[PDB]
Amino acid sequence: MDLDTDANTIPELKERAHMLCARFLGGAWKTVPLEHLRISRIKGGMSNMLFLCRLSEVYPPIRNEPNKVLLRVYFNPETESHLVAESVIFTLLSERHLGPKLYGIFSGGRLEEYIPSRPLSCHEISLAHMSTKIAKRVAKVHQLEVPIWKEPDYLCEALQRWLKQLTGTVDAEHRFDLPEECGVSSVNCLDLARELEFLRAHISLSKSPVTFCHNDLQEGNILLPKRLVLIDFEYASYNYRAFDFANHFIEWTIDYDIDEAPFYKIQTENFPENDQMLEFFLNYLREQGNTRENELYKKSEDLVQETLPFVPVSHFFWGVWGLLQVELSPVGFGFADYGRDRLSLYFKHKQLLKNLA
Amino acid sequence: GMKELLSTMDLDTDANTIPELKERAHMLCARFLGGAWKTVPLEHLRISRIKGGMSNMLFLCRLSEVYPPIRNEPNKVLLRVYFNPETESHLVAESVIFTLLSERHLGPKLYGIFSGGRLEEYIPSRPLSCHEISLAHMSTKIAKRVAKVHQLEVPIWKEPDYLCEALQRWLKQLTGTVDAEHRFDLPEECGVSSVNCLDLARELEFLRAHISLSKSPVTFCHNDLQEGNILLPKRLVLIDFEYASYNYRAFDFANHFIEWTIDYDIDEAPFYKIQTENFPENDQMLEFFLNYLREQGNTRENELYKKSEDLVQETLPFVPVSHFFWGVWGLLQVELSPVGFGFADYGRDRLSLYFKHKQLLKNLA
Ligand SMILES: [Ca+2]
Ligand SMILES: [Ca+2]
Repeated sequence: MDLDTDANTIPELKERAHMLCARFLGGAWKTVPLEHLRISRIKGGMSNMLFLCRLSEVYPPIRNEPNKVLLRVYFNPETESHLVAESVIFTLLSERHLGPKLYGIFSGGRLEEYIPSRPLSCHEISLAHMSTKIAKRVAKVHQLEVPIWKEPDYLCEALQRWLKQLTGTVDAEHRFDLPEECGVSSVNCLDLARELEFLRAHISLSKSPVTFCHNDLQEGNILLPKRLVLIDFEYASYNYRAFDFANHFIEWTIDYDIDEAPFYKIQTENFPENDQMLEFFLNYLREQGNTRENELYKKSEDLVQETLPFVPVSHFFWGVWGLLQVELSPVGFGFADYGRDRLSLYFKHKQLLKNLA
Repeated sequence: GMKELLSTMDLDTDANTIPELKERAHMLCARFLGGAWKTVPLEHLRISRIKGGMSNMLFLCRLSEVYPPIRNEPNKVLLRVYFNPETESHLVAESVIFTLLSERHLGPKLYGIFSGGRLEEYIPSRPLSCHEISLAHMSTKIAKRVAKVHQLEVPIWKEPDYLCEALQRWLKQLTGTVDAEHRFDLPEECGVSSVNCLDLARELEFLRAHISLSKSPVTFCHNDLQEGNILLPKRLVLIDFEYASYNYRAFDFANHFIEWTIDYDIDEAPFYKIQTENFPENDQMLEFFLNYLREQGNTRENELYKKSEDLVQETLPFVPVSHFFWGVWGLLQVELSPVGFGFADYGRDRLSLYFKHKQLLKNLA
């Protein structure tokens, strides 16, 4: 397939979708003829391929089943803990009406309610009025009590398995070249392992309070329904709240609406200014309601320092992720270049993490 | 690991005297509950074995009055350990189911799910006895709770593939655990003197081919409606949806009715007693359905009796289905469970009951 391929014209894809919908939704989805099942590719983040499935007006729902559903397909290797956590999270958000209704979870994907809306652009999340809203939404996510592992082991656990799998997809003599401008011209899997050990040893020294985190607060997951809503908690877990902040601030510099390969553009100069990170925290702390008005500013200042160490953490995380997606994802995205760019940014800001020592 | 440690324990063991058990429990509570559970000295962490069904070992973990909750964490939690081989589809279904029951306050609050078990709110109560579920006033209440479970809309696989999918996996593992020439002897009075895993493989295909012919409406089912999972809180509640899934509603009924005949409160080995004579009479199954159908609210009062009759016929074919299911389950538990139960005898007994009533299933053809 490709960016403009008509999903409906791919029989094998249509059948798999027909099967998934029938099995998880029942009712009209079970007997609807293939020609009366419409499938449309929907635009979304590089982590997944989205397909809007819908029943023609000729075969409307016969009960409480929806007439259209969103099929999300991912390419991240699944683990026991991940399957359990994701199921708990998705069901809880669904049950509390904090996200689209969940319809089903399967190996490598899920079916959920389709919400008419539009995501924010990279530029929009830098706008004061939007950033303010995001801050308040994030404050709420961080207050959620979710029945899953409470220690911030997610980052390292995920990376360790991803690196392990990566190490098994390339020859030992293989090396990934990086733009010298970062300080390191190339790295192999053994180096990545050593860097991961450094990351693990230092983030554990962080005093950033641990909370339930989204972990992928890029613009693509911040929607305006047709009031902002955060969705797709695919990477969600308990984690240092600083990671969610640092990761989000970094997203201000990564634009995904690029039509030319590698299909993304990084403008480090767009990273929020200190004052901008501070305004964000003022809104976040104010929303959580545990900080007196006369203490908000200094608490926000502290939050900024707490966040910086995780800037390189975010870069390493998605850097290794990007490199692994190369051999696993069918998404039309420059994963090879993306992983190398994020990794170079990791080395560029590695000292911010080292400072925790 | 945890399984190896539990196999060294018995019914007369004081959980508090097993340090490794306290350490594992301490880690789990710390990791899923946080707060005081993170720093409570082991001496102030109390653990008591709680009586439960043969599918799991239960331990009530509690913080002494010296180290009370510092936040919103509970002062006590129930640790449940299971010994069923896990699968991707099961890990997901169970997580969705437990989270959904918790969120809707239809069961004990969920605190966490790990490999081979989970942590959930402890409910002061007592379970029903085998004899009690045969009582009219109790049977009526159970019927009403089941009607509600069957009305639940759960975001998991809607087709009734659970029974065969689980059995296929269990049978496969059992096959890999026993000698190729190994045969399980069965009481001759059932019509079959013995079987090996190859035969069971054939039986499963037979079962699969016939149940798919049933017109029994498919609904979310508990699948293990034995007295041990029917509690009276200190109003009956149904808990432990460990085996829950969409399934022919008839399986839930048939399996429950069969439970009237199996008593687990037996002090001598194999630690259970079966009295087929205690199986509900036709009119008793009818009364159960009268209540169940009335509770669902989709049946006119003047059609209850007749619809109930249809439910009895719909249910009978699943009697041998339940027997086969738990029979194979029983045989596999022999090698996986540390629980003090005669699984070998249990598997053989249920299996013989399968062959004894196999015709009821064949009839669907
Ligand atoms: Ca971005
Ligand atoms: Ca029983």
